[PDB]
Amino acid sequence: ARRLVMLRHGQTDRMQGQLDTELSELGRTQAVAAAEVLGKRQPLLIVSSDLRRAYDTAVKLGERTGLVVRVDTRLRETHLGDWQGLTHAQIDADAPGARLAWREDATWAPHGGESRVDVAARSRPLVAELVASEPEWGGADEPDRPVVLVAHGGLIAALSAALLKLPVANWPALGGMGNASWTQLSGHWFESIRWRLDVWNASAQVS
Amino acid sequence: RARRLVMLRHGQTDYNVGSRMQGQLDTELSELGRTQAVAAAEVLGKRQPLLIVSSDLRRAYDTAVKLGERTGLVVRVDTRLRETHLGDWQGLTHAQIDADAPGARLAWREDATWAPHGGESRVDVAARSRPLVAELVASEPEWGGADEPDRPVVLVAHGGLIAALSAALLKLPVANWPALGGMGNASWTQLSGHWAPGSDFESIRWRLDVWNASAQV
Repeated sequence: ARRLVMLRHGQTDRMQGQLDTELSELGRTQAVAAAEVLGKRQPLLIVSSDLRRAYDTAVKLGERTGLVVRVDTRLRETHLGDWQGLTHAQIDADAPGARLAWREDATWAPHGGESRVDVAARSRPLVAELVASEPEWGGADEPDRPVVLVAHGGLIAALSAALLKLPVANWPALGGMGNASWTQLSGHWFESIRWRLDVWNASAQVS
Repeated sequence: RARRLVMLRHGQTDYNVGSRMQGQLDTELSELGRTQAVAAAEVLGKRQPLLIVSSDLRRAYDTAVKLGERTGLVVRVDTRLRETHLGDWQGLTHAQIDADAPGARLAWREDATWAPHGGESRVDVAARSRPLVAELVASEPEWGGADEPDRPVVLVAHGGLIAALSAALLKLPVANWPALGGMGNASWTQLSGHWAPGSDFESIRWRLDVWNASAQV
């Protein structure tokens, strides 16, 4: 069994998407806490979104583990198109039912943005590459050491649902990840690997 | 228009039952399992539960009692929260089962309609426990109500039950129920049910908020 951990950063300084928002100082200390916790699981590898709220969180885990943090733009949050930088009120004022529809339809995207299906399509190949290129992952010697992806709430829900092979209609069953939270899937005996959900949205600040 | 439903799995059980599949066998908590119950009571108690309903099997009930003691609530017991009955596999180890019925145990995990002889499938477990949730929706107007909408109902039960009931409420097709993994010792899960006022039980849209987080925090 290959363990795959996905970590969502803490507090930041209104739709963000791929805008490059910063962690607050609280968010920075939450990254430290998350590093202390996830560091005890001894990660095999760390891959991070290039967006600083994710990357700055990953760097603390890298410092705790002595691992490099590989960066990969395929882990970027959903691009939210015209919504980016807008408040809920502003979006609701142009389309009263849009945010609701979005939440309930994994194929729906804001104008100029990505749907959950798009985000899964672009991120899923990263996981396949890792299965192919990291024989230690779930290998005989240290089978429990997890690959850690440091990313975003939208990405994590989309990619998890895709790996679990849920039908598209059921992808909205996965709620939103909180601040400094983690999720874990395990892949059991790429295409023939069967993934199951071990943990969804547990706090990473505490163990 | 959101109701929170928390499901709690107990901690470690008695040393003397070893690795046998438990199912509806009435096994007891270990000493550690008892201190884990107290830790979980502290954590879940801060959520201000509205109601606590528990399986009658001692490992769940004794855990629920600690939460009731800490919150000032009395624990309701519902036999529909019992773990899957494992039929002829109850009391047996993995090695015994695999020796007798090679390939069965692993295939069982991947088929929520399959049941060991004399036992229940995950579908059976969901079918018997889903009505409890519907009865609670119907009889507890405070649940998701105006005064304190976020106070959760807490079901204290078992891993197989929590996976089956959760999958059923989320309306996953049975072919996809094996996507939910196992619950650990002293762990919790939360679903949120979202609905339009005046709508029936089936129209409630459930979302998975948390799966298998530590309840000792």
